[PDB]
Amino acid sequence: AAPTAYTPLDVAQAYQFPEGLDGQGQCIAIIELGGGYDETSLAQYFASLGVSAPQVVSVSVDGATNQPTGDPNGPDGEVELDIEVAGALAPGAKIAVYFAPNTDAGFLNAITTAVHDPTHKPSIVSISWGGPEDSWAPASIAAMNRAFLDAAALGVTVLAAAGDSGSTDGEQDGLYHVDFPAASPYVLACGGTRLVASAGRIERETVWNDGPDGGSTGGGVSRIFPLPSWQERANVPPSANPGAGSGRGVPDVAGNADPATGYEVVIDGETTVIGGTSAVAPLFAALVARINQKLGKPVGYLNPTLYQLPPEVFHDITEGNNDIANRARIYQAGPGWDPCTGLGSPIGIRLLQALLP
Amino acid sequence: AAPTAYTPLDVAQAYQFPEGLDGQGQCIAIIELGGGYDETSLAQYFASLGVSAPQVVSVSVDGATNQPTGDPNGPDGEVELDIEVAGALAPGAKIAVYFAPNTDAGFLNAITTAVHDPTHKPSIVSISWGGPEDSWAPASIAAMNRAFLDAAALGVTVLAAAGDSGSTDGEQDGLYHVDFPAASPYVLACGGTRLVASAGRIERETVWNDGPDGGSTGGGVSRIFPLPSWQERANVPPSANPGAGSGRGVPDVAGNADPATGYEVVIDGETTVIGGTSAVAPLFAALVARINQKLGKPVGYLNPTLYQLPPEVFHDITEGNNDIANRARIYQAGPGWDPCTGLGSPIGIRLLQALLP
Ligand SMILES: [Ca+2]
Ligand SMILES: [Ca+2]
Repeated sequence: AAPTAYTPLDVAQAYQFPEGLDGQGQCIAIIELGGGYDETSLAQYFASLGVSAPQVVSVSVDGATNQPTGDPNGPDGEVELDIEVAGALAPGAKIAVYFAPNTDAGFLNAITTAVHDPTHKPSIVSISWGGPEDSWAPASIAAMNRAFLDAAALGVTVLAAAGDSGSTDGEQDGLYHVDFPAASPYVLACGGTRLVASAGRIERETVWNDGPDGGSTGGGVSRIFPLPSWQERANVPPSANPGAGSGRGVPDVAGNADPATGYEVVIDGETTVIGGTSAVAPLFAALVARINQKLGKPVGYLNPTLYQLPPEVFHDITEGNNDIANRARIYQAGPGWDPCTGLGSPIGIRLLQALLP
Repeated sequence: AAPTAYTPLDVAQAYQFPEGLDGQGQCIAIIELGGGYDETSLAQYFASLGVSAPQVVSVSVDGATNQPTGDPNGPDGEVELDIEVAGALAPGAKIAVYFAPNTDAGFLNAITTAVHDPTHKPSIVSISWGGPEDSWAPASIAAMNRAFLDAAALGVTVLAAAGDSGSTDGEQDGLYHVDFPAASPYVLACGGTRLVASAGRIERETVWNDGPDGGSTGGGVSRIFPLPSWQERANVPPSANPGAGSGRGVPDVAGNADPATGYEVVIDGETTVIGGTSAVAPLFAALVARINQKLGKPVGYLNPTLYQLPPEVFHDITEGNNDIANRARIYQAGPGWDPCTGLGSPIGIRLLQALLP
């Protein structure tokens, strides 16, 4: 019950990230709609972990720029968490941070700008911003989903945090909701767990659920995207919302997100702990950068492949639920894919081995 | 009964430290967060014991310096005890004393400065400062623990006193607590005993427990660090705190710490007796310096090896408990590893014999 924290290297070790690979030759794009980062925090942090610091550059979209507010509890926490987690684990990769206005067009423009960027040429895009899929204008959902389909066609992996307010995703309208962009079938949706691990083993990994006050992983069944062909054997349940419905199941994978077993980071000069699914997209972006480095070619769109890989590639989470609204336990983890943690946490070395011919 | 005192050489003889070795060629780093030493007490002391005085140098971390307050009952007692015990027993070693501000960053920076020091190049770091593991900010525990993981990877042994306020570690919150850094699985946690010995034999060795007013050795079960793989056969009991979880057992080894059978030292020119687990980390740091001298390479991280060594390498403490809060005898010593004294007191020559191929 005592709160703990890990450096990103400890979590990568627990998930058996492949050794001897650092993302050299890869560029990870990170999307930001507010805040900024300062070089002092990044340099202190990377030095503290003993890793050669990755090059980090900012890209302005629609007039937005890298502008830290200086408040460790503000958006700088998101920006610096993203860079510190991805950068500490794929320090050989180049990191390009795209800043855009916090509008639907700005979010879309940041994604399309990164995906098609001929200067930075990212092979991976990490996204830790989002909102309930049914709170978005339908036109915006369509445009962003098409941008993600385009990234898949181009061989660019797009990862997105699944949410921090459980199965209701922050809405109090008597229904369950999944977050977008995680709900897009073209995005690798990243859920969250409470991880108890040491260098040699995972002692326990359960659904992240700290109640209404502490947050919980997003997850559920989309009301907008049909169940994908490649997800039809995952046993995604019907939606818990009356009238139910078959839909794309969220998330696809999951990793440590509980702030109570969180990430030690340096935000605006302050050493602290941050969690949330915001950390999981950059964590797995670094894993993908390592895998791409070894393969010599980008894995791009991974979802169809992940769902047909052998079970041994994942650590199945089976205990917990992501309900923070009521006592119904919607949804619950269980054997195999579930709407709290998807396929579970990847075992890095096994995922790499499964992707090599 | 009657209070006694030993010179450090008498304790080393009781524990059969290997003869003919003095740590020549080694450097022992000693971390300090306050106080200071004066050459007069040190020169007087080493000369008085007939050992060639080791070179002792101070290193300033974050602007902190060697600043004795002159009060023999103040922090100078800690600084001078550490140097006098380690230096008297490994006089051939060079001693580097790192002074840092008494803050979480200062403690961390002293440790990383010493571990990575290209000028002093210590192979051993002795720490006699600490606090309840759950009283520390989780981010600081994570940073500190990773610094100790780094030291293990680099072949640097890190030893820490387990505490002087029994199984509750100075807290009055109805819970039992272990001290950090001793709780880190990467640190050799040093507990305390009451030793009745002469040059040729140990007549009695029991858990150090002089009640609330006299102090008692720290020890117990971590609420933060899982039970290490190498410690799973030690029979660490479930924690006495509610939930009765499994966790890293403290301490790993133990040595004389009872002030009533304490160490005769000279603090700020005053010849006196000082005990506590503060003395045990420097005592065993000197043992490790002698062993490193003989092996020709540093033993570095010792914990995994210690727990699989033959039982004859240790003197098993089986009598006593470290409870100074109530009558429950939590925790209690017994055959084999226990949460008061760990594997017991090392038998120097046997430990050295076991480490040579
Ligand atoms: Ca599952
Ligand atoms: Ca024992």
